[PDB]
Amino acid sequence: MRVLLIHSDYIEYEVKDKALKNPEPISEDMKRGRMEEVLVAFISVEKVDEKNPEEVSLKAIEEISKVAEQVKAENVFVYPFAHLSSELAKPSVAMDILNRVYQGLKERGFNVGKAPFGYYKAFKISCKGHPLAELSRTIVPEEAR
Amino acid sequence: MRVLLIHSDYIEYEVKDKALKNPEPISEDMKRGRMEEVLVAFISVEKVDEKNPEEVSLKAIEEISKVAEQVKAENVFVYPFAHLSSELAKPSVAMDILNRVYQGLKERGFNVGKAPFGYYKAFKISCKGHPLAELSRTIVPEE
Ligand SMILES: C[C@@H](O)[C@H](N)C(=O)N[C@H]1[C@@H](O)[C@H](n2cnc3c(N)ncnc32)O[C@@H]1CO
Ligand SMILES: C[C@@H](O)[C@H](N)C(=O)N[C@H]1[C@@H](O)[C@H](n2cnc3c(N)ncnc32)O[C@@H]1CO
Repeated sequence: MRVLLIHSDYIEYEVKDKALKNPEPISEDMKRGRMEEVLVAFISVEKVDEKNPEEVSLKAIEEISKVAEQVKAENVFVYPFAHLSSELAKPSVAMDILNRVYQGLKERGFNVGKAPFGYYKAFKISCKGHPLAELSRTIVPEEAR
Repeated sequence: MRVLLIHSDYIEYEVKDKALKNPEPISEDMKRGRMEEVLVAFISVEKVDEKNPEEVSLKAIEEISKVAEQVKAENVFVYPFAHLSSELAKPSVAMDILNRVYQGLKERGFNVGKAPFGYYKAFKISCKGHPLAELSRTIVPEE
């Protein structure tokens, strides 16, 4: 799994078209979404992650949470961003892992938002540009490294 | 080298303060910048790139140019983005490679912009969200 964390003044997205044959079911009101003063977590679930979804998800939850604490971000946004990596996990597994991370961040106490899975999405972001406002994290099963 | 390509309506940046002891010298006008209808190339020069700056630079220019062609963009913006990777190349080397890529793209005939090297920078971007609007590239020179 590759994660790109961006501490932002806001994140806004717009669904444009389906990117998969069967994307995550959503309502019309979800075709556009937005969150303020947020740590945006762009995530690409990799093939290697398929070896242990739970382990990877738990590690992602920990790493994202640690950065949110550091920058004092009360809001976190899980953004499916497949093309952050070249070797992708199959969609069904990617969705599963992203759901687990969302659930975990929620359980940690953060106000969590997310963008629909399986779509081509336009987005607008404004990175605060502070010391820890741009960070990347590589998370893989312990057996895979 | 790790490259994140974002086809965008615009890219705007604001230099905060230096993030290294000796950043690229800049004039007041270079502290801010904007480009529209542009393929933004966020680049992190990796330690592995130090082995062959010329090779990695040439491949990067080729890959970026190919994507620009695919998305039909004429504007390209080189954005130093160290945090796309964990194993960073030495700054002197990073700056040289970013400049080589910047110039290589200009040589292809593109309208190219670049943000200053060595600073903490705030930025705003708006991704088109069409197919190929978001692509990444891992360029590693074996020789
Ligand atoms: C396309 C671009 O604008 C948009 N932002 C997009 O990336 N869409 C992805 C994710 O929503 C999801 N998806 C599929 N596989 C994965 C994966 N391995 N990891 C994360 N997401 C995935 O399905 C879409 C196509 O890959
Ligand atoms: C900080 C963040 O907001 C800003 N956007 C930033 O990344 N600033 C980087 C690059 O401009 C440059 N830099 C240093 N090493 C590298 C490298 N290996 N590759 C690319 N750039 C580098 O030096 C600055 C501090 O690392």
